Amino acid sequence: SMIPDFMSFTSHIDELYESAKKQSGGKVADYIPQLAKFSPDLWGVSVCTVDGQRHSTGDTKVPFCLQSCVKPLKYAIAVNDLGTEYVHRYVGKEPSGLRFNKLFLNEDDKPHNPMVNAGAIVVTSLIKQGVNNAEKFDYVMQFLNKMAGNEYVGFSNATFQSERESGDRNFAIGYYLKEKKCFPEGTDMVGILDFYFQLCSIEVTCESASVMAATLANGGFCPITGERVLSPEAVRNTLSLMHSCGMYDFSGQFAFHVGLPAKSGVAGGILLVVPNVMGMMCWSPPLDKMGNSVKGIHFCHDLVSLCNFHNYD
Amino acid sequence: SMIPDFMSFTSHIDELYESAKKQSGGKVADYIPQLAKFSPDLWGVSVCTVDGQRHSTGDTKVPFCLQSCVKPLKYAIAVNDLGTEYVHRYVGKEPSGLRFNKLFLNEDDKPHNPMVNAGAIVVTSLIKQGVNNAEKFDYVMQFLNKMAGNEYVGFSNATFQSERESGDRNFAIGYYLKEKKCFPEGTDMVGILDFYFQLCSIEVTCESASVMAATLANGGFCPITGERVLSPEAVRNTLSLMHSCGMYDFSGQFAFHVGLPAKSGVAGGILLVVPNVMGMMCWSPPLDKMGNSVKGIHFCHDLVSLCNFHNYD
Amino acid sequence: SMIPDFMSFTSHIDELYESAKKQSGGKVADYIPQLAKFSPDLWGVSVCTVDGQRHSTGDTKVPFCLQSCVKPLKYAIAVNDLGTEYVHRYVGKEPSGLRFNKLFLNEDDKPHNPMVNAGAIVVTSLIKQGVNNAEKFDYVMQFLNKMAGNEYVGFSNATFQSERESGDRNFAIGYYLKEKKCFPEGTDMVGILDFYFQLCSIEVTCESASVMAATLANGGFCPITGERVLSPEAVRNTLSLMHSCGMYDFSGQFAFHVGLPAKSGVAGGILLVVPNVMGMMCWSPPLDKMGNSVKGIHFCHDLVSLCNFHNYD
Amino acid sequence: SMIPDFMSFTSHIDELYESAKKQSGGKVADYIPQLAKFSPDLWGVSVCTVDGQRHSTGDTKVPFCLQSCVKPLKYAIAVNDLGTEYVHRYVGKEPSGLRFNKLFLNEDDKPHNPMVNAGAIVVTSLIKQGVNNAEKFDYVMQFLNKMAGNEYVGFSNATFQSERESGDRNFAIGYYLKEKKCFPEGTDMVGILDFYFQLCSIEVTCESASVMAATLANGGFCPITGERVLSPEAVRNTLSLMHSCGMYDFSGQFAFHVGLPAKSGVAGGILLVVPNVMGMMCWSPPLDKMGNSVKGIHFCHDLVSLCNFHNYD
Repeated sequence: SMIPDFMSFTSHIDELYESAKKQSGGKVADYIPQLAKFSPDLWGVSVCTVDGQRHSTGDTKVPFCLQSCVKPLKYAIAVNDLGTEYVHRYVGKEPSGLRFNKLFLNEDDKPHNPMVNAGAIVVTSLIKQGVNNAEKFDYVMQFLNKMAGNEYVGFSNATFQSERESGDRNFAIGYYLKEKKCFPEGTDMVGILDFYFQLCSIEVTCESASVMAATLANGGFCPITGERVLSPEAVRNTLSLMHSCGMYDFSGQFAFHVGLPAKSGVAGGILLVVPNVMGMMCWSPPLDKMGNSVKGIHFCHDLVSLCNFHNYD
Repeated sequence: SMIPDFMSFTSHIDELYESAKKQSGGKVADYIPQLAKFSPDLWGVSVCTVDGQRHSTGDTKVPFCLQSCVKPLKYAIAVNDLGTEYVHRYVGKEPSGLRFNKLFLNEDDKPHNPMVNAGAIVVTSLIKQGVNNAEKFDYVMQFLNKMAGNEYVGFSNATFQSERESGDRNFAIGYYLKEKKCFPEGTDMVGILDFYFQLCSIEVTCESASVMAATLANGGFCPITGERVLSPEAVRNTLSLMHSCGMYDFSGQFAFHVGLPAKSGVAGGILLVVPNVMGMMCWSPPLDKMGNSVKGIHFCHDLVSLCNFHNYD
Repeated sequence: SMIPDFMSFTSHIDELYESAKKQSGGKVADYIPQLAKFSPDLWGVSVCTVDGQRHSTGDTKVPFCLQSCVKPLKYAIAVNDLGTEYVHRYVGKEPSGLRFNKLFLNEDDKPHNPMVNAGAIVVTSLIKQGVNNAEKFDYVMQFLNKMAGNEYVGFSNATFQSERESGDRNFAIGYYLKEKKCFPEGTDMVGILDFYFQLCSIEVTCESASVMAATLANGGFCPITGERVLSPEAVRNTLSLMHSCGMYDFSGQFAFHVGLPAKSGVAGGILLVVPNVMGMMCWSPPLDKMGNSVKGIHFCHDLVSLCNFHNYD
Repeated sequence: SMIPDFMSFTSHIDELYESAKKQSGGKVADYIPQLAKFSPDLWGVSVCTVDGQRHSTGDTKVPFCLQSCVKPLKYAIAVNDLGTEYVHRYVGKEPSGLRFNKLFLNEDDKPHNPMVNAGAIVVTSLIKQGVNNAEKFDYVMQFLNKMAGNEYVGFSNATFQSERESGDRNFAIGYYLKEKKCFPEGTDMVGILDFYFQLCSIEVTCESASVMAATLANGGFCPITGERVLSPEAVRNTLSLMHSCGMYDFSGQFAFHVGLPAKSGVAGGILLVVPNVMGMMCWSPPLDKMGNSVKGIHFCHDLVSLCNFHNYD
């Protein structure tokens, strides 16, 4: 209970929101039309406490693609169904670059961690093995529905189509992983890439995503349904890797000044988690050099300076 | 209050201690005689809660050198006296290797972080500038006394003499930093290295060190004196960097499975901090390939599995 | 005229051949059946002087695939038809690893040199642009025929089929180059990879290949037909890059002790050139850790110690 | 005899000299006053054939420090007295960066090659072991006198004093090599650095240096005295490593377009060798980004385009 009075806190969220609104820097991702379309002025913040209390300000009901934000979510699912040991048999846990700047794999021929494309691609191949992509996709959709307490969870076919058609780097990664036997026996690599592109194209709203974050903040229990969605083990692992590998190269600076588990996405979203307190989703298309939403980064630094949510405060 | 009953908890510390005692692997550091001397069977664990409650088991009153364990301590001192902004003008905050495996500096010509020699060396040059080494040394000694609530804090002249005489790598680092203008204007580099070697040679006991850790766990207040020793800012920064850069290359695996701020030393010590709960010091000379005490690493993994102290539990 | 008496020299080639024959180390490449099939005892050496004088010893009429040996040949063709400036607009000239160990591209997003797969793949895309692969292939075949003075130049469909079906790393490279716009406008990357696999599957004999080498040693004139096949510019460039990037990581040790332009291949072949004197082809399936024929490497070191052919002798 | 008529050739050297004279780019090295002093307009070229025929144009009698130009010379001396095998027990032969950009040592803890500071420093420690620096210095001076056929060979005490006083990077290298046991048993590292600084401070003129180059071009025989100065083995090794590691990072581009053994120096000198034809020394203080004399680089590219001296022409 670091939030004795929700109303007053809500009032502070609005002030912070308003302050970050003045930050107009950054560039909206434009490698595909579906991302370039977005207005640089879209800005929204949704909060969902461990209690189930809600608060939204700004453009919180405009759908956008999770993109990389889906990474910790599918990682959580894999750990939930397969266990920590099995999953990390295929992907690493190291947050460092190590001496592996832009390398698809580490010295042991394993993706560095679940938060980079190579890792997410490997994780994607571990979920619900043995069924067609249609079934795998439905499986994860149901899962995301539970995390969001049945709130908005859609799909962008146009993003999926464009992401796949222009994802040369991901295909390069897919073939290299095949070279090094990084997938489980009998994996259809190209088929896995399709599933990966689809997952990146799943849509949410600031409001529904915040519930997803709140579930991770509530030990794996959806705050608005009470249902156990993810195992404690899955949640703890996800938060650890989000804390260390979730904000691209800004992770170091982010962990030092913000000290919270988070995962950004090229659509401008930032899934934020305040363990045992609340889940949050900040969204604003304009990204900085590192690929993180400018307004989002600003907002997070401000949230911690004001409410002292840093893990080591 | 995650420790409702101190006595019962104490009983669990003994069981864990006993279990790690069976782990006889590792090699006692032997690059200098002062470290080689130590018996591989020395093993002790001291606990000091935020309350001021104490508990020790094993060889908790045998002096040993902090060595790298002193790094977060002098970093805390620098931040306390100079502030976050000034200090990081000279040293980085990145926990990753990045693509800088064994490099003395990063692309901006700054040590990666305060937890590696190059960084500690730079930090050492920022403390109490303008006075002779004798005065700087006394200054830090008084400081460590306050952190330990006036408990055991000694000095090993033999270690200092040997460390300096055989520290070629540190001298190489010292000259490279001089090359790149990494020190404050007018710094006597060789004189700074002496101070650095001296600090690494400061002695403590598991019992006194645990109080130091408890001070960091108590927001900067010594649990057994009530005195404010370090600013909140200094404590938070220290814990962040300990969490990410304190266990050498094992940091990644350590953060994932243990999730606690810690700093190891070549003497076999591991300064452990459980934020808002307790401070700890585990000591056992035999080190693993990574340079961390074998019994210590084992003990830490066990402590978290049993008492659920992981930051994301 | 460093070979006043061809007969006596021929006698020395036989002694060297015989001496290398005792070197039974190495492993026959076995990533595909077409390479694993080969007997580790196959060993042949063919010489073709700038005069047109010939000499063969051992298994000099057994067909084998050029594999990487074709790299300097297609590079020569590209330079011959397009010129030095145009070609190096797409591929580098640096022989070093630089700090790019196993990276597909350098900092300027260009393959390091024509002698590594990424470079050969790019070079392949520059030759005879605008026609179907059938026409490109015939074009290069005619070219290789001229270099060999119409001697044996075949094709292994089985090798081509296997190389393509198991070439995941090359496909990874193909997609990454597409990512970075490394190909000429309108290139069909997958179609280029097919052409690349085909070229690697071209067959020769020690005898025909030696004529090809002799052509490079004769300023671009086929020693046994007198026809100008390659421009002087093309020949000089090819020899420079062969000297520095032709023997995989052994290039450094090879340039120092042998000092001759050469290109090895996974089939066990080593295209050797002694500028203004002769061309040679050594073949022996067993490769060393670096991927070079064991008997071949031995033979080359011996040839230089005996006849003083080192470029700086 | 690629120079049938020396007079006409001499006439071409003047035209090339004149053409490079128009190249006013570059920056005169200024890390120490002794180098900053030099006028950016100083420009001279001296030629000394294997015959003993001479030709100079420009500022060919103005003393300047060999600096890095002395590297292949002391390497030659070491090989001459100790043999190839012994010397490379301490230093590598690899020309590549490998993945060792700015690293003092390679994976085997050996300097990459004799042409970089770490290597030159190691080589310096192998020459005339067991005598004081005064004796070592005299020993090398006599040696350089023989290479220059007793022509100008001086010493800059001011450069030596400044180089040593500001050579922090070299001291960093010196301590790191000591860390890794890179020197022969019982080496006085600091004493070796003094000797190294002294050697870099040896002075020559374009005219005397060209004779030194001619000696290397004449298989180790001083063209103007007939005396055997260096063993054939020493000369061949020196030329190989000059060809691949003598022009700093420009080596790759230099080997491709110029194809001649060369070694540059921060004073603006470029020791050039045309095997079996002539030795040359180009000097012009203004250096390019890579650290090579601008006029010198231009002149070399021109010399090869006109007279076809490229090793593979």
